[PDB]
Amino acid sequence: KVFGRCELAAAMKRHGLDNYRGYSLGNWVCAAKFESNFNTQATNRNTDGSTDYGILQINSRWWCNDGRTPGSRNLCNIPCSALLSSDITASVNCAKKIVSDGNGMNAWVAWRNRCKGTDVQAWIRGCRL
Repeated sequence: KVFGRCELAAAMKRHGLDNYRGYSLGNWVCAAKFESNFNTQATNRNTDGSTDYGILQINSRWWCNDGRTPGSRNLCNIPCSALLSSDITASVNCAKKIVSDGNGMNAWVAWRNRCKGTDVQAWIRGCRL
């Protein structure tokens, strides 16, 4: 599913990500924009042999099981393919664990390099939320 911007904002807000661990909704929308372009089906292989999955590009070393990343963990206890679903519940549940892990949203490299410090509220402009 390719979410619209405000579509995604609404769903993230309903699933409790607005200000989760202190990160406003626009931070999460910005992260999703640059991680996946709002496409739930996005997958991208990392140099280390892990893969990132879904709307928030959750990597398969620490976070989900894809059966092909030797040495990795599965800290969200889910198949990585479940992170590609049209319903973002599993991705949000897992993202809550990731952002709680100690470095906040810096865990998302696109967020640190493209969102952090910027006017992230722009990402929720216009939305009836």
